[PDB]
Amino acid sequence: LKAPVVVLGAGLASVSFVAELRQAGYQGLITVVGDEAERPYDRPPLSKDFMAHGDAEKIRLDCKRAPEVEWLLGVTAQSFDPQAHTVALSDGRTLPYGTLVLATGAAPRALPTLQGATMPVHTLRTLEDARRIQAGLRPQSRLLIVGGGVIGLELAATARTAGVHVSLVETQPRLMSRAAPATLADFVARYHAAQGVDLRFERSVTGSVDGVVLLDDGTRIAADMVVVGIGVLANDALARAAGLACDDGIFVDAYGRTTCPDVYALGDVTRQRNPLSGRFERIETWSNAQNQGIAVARHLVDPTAPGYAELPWYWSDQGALRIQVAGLASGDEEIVRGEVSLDAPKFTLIELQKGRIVGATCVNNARDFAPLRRLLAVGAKPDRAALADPATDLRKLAAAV
Amino acid sequence: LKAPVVVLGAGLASVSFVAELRQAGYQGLITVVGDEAERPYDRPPLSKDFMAHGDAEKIRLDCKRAPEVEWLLGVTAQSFDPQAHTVALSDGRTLPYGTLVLATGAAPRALPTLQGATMPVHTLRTLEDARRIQAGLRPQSRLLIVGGGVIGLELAATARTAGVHVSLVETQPRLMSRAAPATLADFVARYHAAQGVDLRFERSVTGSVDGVVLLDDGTRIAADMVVVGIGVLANDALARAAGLACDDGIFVDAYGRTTCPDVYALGDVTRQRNPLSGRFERIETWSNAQNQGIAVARHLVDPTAPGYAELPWYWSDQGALRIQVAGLASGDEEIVRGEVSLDAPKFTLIELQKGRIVGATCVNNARDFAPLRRLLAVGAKPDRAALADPATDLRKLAAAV
Ligand SMILES: Cc1cc2nc3c(=O)[nH]c(=O)nc-3n(C[C@H](O)[C@H](O)[C@H](O)COP(=O)(O)OP(=O)(O)OC[C@H]3O[C@@H](n4cnc5c(N)ncnc54)[C@H](O)[C@@H]3O)c2cc1C
Ligand SMILES: Cc1cc2nc3c(=O)[nH]c(=O)nc-3n(C[C@H](O)[C@H](O)[C@H](O)COP(=O)(O)OP(=O)(O)OC[C@H]3O[C@@H](n4cnc5c(N)ncnc54)[C@H](O)[C@@H]3O)c2cc1C
Repeated sequence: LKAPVVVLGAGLASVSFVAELRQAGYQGLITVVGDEAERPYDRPPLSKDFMAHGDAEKIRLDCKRAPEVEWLLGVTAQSFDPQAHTVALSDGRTLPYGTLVLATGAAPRALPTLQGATMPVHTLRTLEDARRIQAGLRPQSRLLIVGGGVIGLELAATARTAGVHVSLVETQPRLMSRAAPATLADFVARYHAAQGVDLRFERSVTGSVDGVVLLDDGTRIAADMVVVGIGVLANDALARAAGLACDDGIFVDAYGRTTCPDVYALGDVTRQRNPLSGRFERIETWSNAQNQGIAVARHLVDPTAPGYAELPWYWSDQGALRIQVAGLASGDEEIVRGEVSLDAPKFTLIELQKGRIVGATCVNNARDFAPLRRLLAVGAKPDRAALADPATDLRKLAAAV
Repeated sequence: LKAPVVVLGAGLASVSFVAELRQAGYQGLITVVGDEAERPYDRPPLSKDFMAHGDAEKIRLDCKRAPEVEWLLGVTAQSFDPQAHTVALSDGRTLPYGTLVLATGAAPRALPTLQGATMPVHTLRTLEDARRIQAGLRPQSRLLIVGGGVIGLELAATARTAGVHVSLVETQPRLMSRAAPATLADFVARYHAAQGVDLRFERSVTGSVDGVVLLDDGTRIAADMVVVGIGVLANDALARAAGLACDDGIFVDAYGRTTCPDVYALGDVTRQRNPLSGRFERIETWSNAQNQGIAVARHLVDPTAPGYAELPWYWSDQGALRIQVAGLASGDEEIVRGEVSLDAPKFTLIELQKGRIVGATCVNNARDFAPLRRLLAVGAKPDRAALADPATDLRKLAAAV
């Protein structure tokens, strides 16, 4: 930890990192460069309460645990020279650094087939995006969502509540193909279908002509607006240009170190080890952005602290469904607690591999999720009969370990 | 480049690296730790002339361009402490380092289904392996090879020349699935089949009982010996334990830097950017081991030197077939020069992507390979008609650029 600290990006990962630096006891200079001209804010409300209600002052990140930080908002870092230890800014200034931290996140993938479209086509990542989409979410208007990931599905629910007609096109045979158990994805499709979402599986966009979207089965979908949510790509251009190892994401170890000395990276921009799978992965979760930012800061200030070690997990709020998912989507066995039903949805899934818990899902069952994450963290091997039995208290089981 | 230099592993990558350090002008200490108790040697002859003729003194690497190096042969590096800058050795000694270089290569993957086998099962990576296999390559004996990669196929040819009966089992529908054009792989299968190799495609080993190998189609193969060649796994255990980013291979940038300061890696142990695909890959080629070792050394001594930038390529000598392959296995177009025929095999393949050469293959046409690699390196876009036309001289075409 060499002063001064410069952080590129002013999202959740950055805010979490800088607050932890200060809390851990680092009092040297911190400067954060943020390309969006916005008070740092949280993104999940953009598909939900902000989309529905439009108050950005409800979604700002709390920066008060990060005192004495200069936030350069509306400024783009254009390059860094890792030999000179400088960052070149879009406003013509240069920042010196002792330690450089890349927290630049990821940007929505565009749809190459809609590149020359004339009808409104948006992605949903920023406050600017959300405002632009909202301005067109008229009751009885027709929205097409491309991509059946959590963001698209969150938007689908919000749009339906607002009285917007929703069609959704997914290239895969299922929704949430990235990190959701099949049982969950199947149920989620049944739910959205029941709420009026027109789901198209195993279809891809091939183009558009004058307010109509074209599919690879040779059919058409009319829409007033398309929102594209087919995933993100790491914002790793500065790292690539400066000679760091990256591949749609900057490779980091558990300390957040890149291949370039004095340069760290954290959050959505990173490709990191998933301890459960043992493989490198770009983890895109809110929990990772916060916790990885915190762990990297803690170890920078206190080198005796352990590296980042958390197992991945996320939530997704989709209308009546409060979904929580931890760990791996599958193992050699899935245990189901409760009925899987559209009538008052409430259930839990537990994924086991050789007797060990490797993943869990809770739908409208937050109470069970925390204990399951604890059991997951220690690689617990509980009695499978007990895991299935509705009389079992999971909090009691997690406490017994 | 901080002295002293310690290199772990004494294979081709290591030898190439240390020779380049000396040639580039570094005269500080160099110590190489090599777990095999063997004068450093080259591996390709192990499937060919060494297997056939058995003289290890024909296959030693020339270390004379690496004067004043202490080679600790028959010694295993057990751990390194990247804070203390020390390496712990199996003989009880500790080495200090200014710069640590991990050149530990990769080890054959074992077949989990043959783990408890009673019949002879070998892999082919080391001189010890090759000697052990040779001692059983009796004329008219029955060899089963698992895996249709270049090493297995090289061994298949050598065994057939020696009068050994050869069966080969491949899980994929084709041979050389890793980095060979389909046209090449198809031809290679026809060739080996014509030489008496019993090829089994889309079959996997499920086990063995008393000198018989069992397959997943529910059938049996009797063999006097099994040689397993289903790929390798990076020898990255020391890196993993020391906190470096790795995923079946140590992630490095074009300077050979790992995520740990003062620790570099090169050769088969590394996962690195393939500039053609733009993706990270563990490149397993002889050319990579040598050239990446050389490039990393050059840049350590002269930081103004460029990073490693070579495009991947390999050869494979399979009986009558002298195969050379560069770049990507496919593009949007393949051009074929010559007839593809078992009668005096001689042909060239050129892979193009949007008019640009992205790959080439030569079979018994070494003359054409060097020019094609030059055209590949610059991303040349030659006339497709000219590329097809047998009157075209490729050396003249590469010279014109
Ligand atoms: C609509 C939406 C809904 C979501 N809902 C959920 C959910 O239900 N569950 C869940 O787990 N996650 C949710 N996510 C939250 C998401 O997980 C977090 O926003 C993300 O993980 C935070 O990561 P980050 O801070 O690394 O990146 P970011 O939030 O992307 O921040 C990086 C910042 O750096 C900026 N930047 C990039 N390059 C430069 C440069 N060169 N110079 C200066 N600045 C630069 C970017 O523009 C950006 O502002 C949702 C996200 C969106 C967009
Ligand atoms: C049978 C065979 C045939 C081949 N034919 C071809 C071919 O036709 N075309 C082609 O391109 N390539 C061929 N290859 C050559 C291959 O490409 C090279 O041998 C390889 O790329 C060299 O890489 P390396 O030096 O990084 O690793 P290695 O050669 O594996 O050397 C690493 C050395 O480090 C040692 N080591 C590992 N851990 C430790 C430790 N902790 N302490 C001390 N030492 C350690 C290993 O035991 C090993 O001796 C063939 C290889 C084999 C085995």
